[PDB]
Amino acid sequence: TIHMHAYLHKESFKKRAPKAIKIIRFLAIKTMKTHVVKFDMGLNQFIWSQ
RNA sequence: UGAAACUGUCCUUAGUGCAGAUCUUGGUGGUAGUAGCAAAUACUAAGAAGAGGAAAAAAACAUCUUAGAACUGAAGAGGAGA
Repeated sequence: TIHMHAYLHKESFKKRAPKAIKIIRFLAIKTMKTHVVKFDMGLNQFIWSQ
């Protein structure tokens, strides 16, 4: 579970959802050690729901 | 180095000697990898094509399809004419 409010606190509004995708990609890199990270379609849609 | 013309002496002739003219024409520096590439709300994900996203995150990736999110808001960023 990613406490995204810690990363997107006081962030520019037009760069919240795009920066959410960047943060997740960094956590997958620091964990699975793989640079090739592919997002599911559902995960992208949830991030942009709001 | 260069590959087909040239030189010395005496007279004669002159469009005859350049550092300057904000000189003319052309070429080139420091400035300097500097000032900048900041109006028009905004893009993200998967796939295809392509030499062209690689990687010790090189954090960004043009085009097309689908999905999400959006803008012009109908005296329009629509459809048509002089």
